[PDB]
Amino acid sequence: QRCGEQGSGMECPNNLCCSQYGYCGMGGDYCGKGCQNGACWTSKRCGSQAGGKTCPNNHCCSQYGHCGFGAEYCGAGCQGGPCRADIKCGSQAGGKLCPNNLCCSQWGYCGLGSEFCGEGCQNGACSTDKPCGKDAGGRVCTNNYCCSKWGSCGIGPGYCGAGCQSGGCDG
Amino acid sequence: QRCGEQGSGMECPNNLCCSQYGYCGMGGDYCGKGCQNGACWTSKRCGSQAGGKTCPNNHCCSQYGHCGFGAEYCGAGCQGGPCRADIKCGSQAGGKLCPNNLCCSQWGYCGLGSEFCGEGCQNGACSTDKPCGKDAGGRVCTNNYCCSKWGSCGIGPGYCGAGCQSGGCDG
Repeated sequence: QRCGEQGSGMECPNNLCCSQYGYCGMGGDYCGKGCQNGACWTSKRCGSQAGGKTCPNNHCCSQYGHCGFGAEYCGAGCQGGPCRADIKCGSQAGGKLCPNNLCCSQWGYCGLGSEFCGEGCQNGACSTDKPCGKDAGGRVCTNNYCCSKWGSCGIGPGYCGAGCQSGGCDG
Repeated sequence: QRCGEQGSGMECPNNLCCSQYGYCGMGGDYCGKGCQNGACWTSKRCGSQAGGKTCPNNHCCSQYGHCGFGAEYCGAGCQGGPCRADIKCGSQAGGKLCPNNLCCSQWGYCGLGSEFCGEGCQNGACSTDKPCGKDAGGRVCTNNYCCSKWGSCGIGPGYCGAGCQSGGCDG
């Protein structure tokens, strides 16, 4: 129930700001100076201007490299987040991965829901529990997700811990 | 560190799924059954179909009342989240409030960033910090935000507790 660095990357609900001390609220003491995520008064930098840093809380990254929502951010020139333009991925886009663990459809576009994560999903958080490892032809997961001992892809201690076969295995 | 019920509605970074037990990760153990938020494999219900409920993690709510991203969610029929169509608010939309604490610009659209939260911001997370309470004509905050004893609007103990003049106080 702590956010930001104090809460392991955790984000507040409904865009509430995470203060510099790692708590959630709204007002000058949270969204003001040292705001870590949420609706920070000084918008976070992103995109090419911030070395490819993503926006927290699924915010759109404008082309000036600033995080937010609305036409200025999600519209023309949007570099990441729920951009109003469709975002290509997968074989159709040279094996590109969707950002923010979004699922790449079979048709080559980024989204979340059964239409993207279901049948034919190419990468990201696909619902298809595709088996990996020594039991499944040696195949490794997408998105450097850990292939667990029992041959399923994921992230977390169960996948990346003891018996992790490939992926972002803990060392 | 904990997410969901266990971390008071807290959300995981990069659409990781909050498992039924309050931990963040990816894979059937987090995204499957009991997933509280994030890229859940069975998408949350939202909108008119689900009692006016919003999507976690700023996901769009489709016309059919399910949460996600991509054209089918954020495009036509979107009833919530960062829809591709501009959402109206303020004196133009009969004093409506933007969803998920977004700022209603003075031009009557919902967004986040200086264009929306700066001068003219009507409601939501405005950076302007207009004083409220006894000090400030008796002006009350927008969004049932707590007006603190020092005449600032916000959400959290310093705002909503002792000497909270108006808004969702605790006293």
